[PDB]
Amino acid sequence: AEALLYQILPHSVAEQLKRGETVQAEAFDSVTIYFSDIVGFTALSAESTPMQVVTLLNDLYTCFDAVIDNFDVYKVETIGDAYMVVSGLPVRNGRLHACEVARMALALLDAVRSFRIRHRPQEQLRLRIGIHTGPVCAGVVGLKMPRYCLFGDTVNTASRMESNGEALKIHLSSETKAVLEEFGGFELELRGDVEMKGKGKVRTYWLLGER
Amino acid sequence: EALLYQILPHSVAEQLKRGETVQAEAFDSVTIYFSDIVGFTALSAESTPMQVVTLLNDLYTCFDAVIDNFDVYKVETIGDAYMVVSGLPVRNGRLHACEVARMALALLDAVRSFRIRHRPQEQLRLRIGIHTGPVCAGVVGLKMPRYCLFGDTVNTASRMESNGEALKIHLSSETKAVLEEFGGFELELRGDVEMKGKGKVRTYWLLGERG
Ligand SMILES: Nc1nc2c(ncn2[C@@H]2O[C@H](COP(=O)(O)CP(=O)(O)OP(=O)(O)O)[C@@H](O)[C@H]2O)c(=O)[nH]1
Ligand SMILES: Nc1nc2c(ncn2[C@@H]2O[C@H](COP(=O)(O)CP(=O)(O)OP(=O)(O)O)[C@@H](O)[C@H]2O)c(=O)[nH]1
Ligand SMILES: [Mg+2]
Ligand SMILES: [Mg+2]
Repeated sequence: AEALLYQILPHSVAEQLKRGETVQAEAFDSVTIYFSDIVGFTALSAESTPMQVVTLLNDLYTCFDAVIDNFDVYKVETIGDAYMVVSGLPVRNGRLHACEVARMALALLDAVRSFRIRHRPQEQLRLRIGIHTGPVCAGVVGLKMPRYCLFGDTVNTASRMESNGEALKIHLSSETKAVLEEFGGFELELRGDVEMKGKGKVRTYWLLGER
Repeated sequence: EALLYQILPHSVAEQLKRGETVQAEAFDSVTIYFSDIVGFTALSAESTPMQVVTLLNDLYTCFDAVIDNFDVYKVETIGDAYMVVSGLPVRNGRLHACEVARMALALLDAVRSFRIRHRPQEQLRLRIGIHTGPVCAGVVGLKMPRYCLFGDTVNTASRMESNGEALKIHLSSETKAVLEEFGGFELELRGDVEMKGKGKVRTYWLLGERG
């Protein structure tokens, strides 16, 4: 009964609500947001019967949920093909959110390379990944069906970083690059250009891998 | 028991509960409605987390009671965005446009008396766009099934809202024809706007129905 009402909230919040306690809206000084989008999906889904695209979405969801569940991240929403995954949000963990998300991005890049579309087998699916780090305020909205929600400008900065990114590449801002470099062991390359979405003096980086 | 399939439409939920299986379908005509709050990023950026969480709860409670009066289906709700379609699960002729237009007018009426708890002397500004066209639908997801839509009319229904105006209902030229063959709706031409997809195209405003 209650186990099917708290199927969207994180496990910590689900246990908090189950035992009767109240969950307050909170502010977090640093969380890491990851935004992913499949490029060229409205053209591949424009030349398929209604069953092929449904099956492709089912297969992609089942493939991604088996990799997202390997880490400490929490998947906020999944509409269409876009994915939004946040780390550090429900229970704080210091500065490990950047490392967990940057490892999950490489894992998801490796998982896509073996994904097979069953109505065009000799073809690979392209992906776009953008990561950002910043403070957000989060809380539970809804009463008929509860849902964890986030507010802050870092969400839209992460979405914009994903939008400006390239296919099959991981696009980091300069706020998360500092954290990753301080942790050490990652490979980051300066993009060599400054984006023109909301500013003109912002430097962005490509993530290439980890040692 | 009731909350087993609370996300899916009543028809699809009953079909799954009975025991049968559902198939992806192609719909010849479906009407989509997209709305959002203009200026919400600058209003949640000067309020404490409890204020904005309670505001979101109030807004959801206000809108979900106006929606239930009409024959429509609420697809998704993220942040302040709202997506509502009609004609989708059970075809009902050309009645989707009329129901969606009536719902849009009722939602515009109901947001004039909405009260923000932490600023009583201010009202929220809505932005609404409506489109009609062929879309496909299917139930995707395992262990968490959900209805979803594929097509290009979703993109244009969203673009109509993105190019719209606050406290005004924007219509394409595809739904104006349906509403003028219905008769009884006051439509005023906006002009040859420059849509982000094609370019020079005629769109309209909706001002009210004469009863
Ligand atoms: N639930 C929603 N689905 C949408 C929306 N806009 C588009 N779509 C649908 O989801 C899919 C994504 O389309 P996008 O708007 O992201 C356009 P496209 O995929 O060409 O962009 P890129 O993949 O970034 O090149 C596509 O099938 C659309 O029909 C929206 O606002 N909400
Ligand atoms: N949970 C989510 N919240 C989002 C998402 N995208 C945006 N947002 C939140 O909603 C806020 C609204 O930003 P939008 O991009 O919708 C722009 P706004 O609504 O302020 O309208 P204009 O400024 O008139 O374009 C945004 O800054 C975030 O706090 C998303 O994918 N998921
Ligand atoms: Mg896409
Ligand atoms: Mg908004």
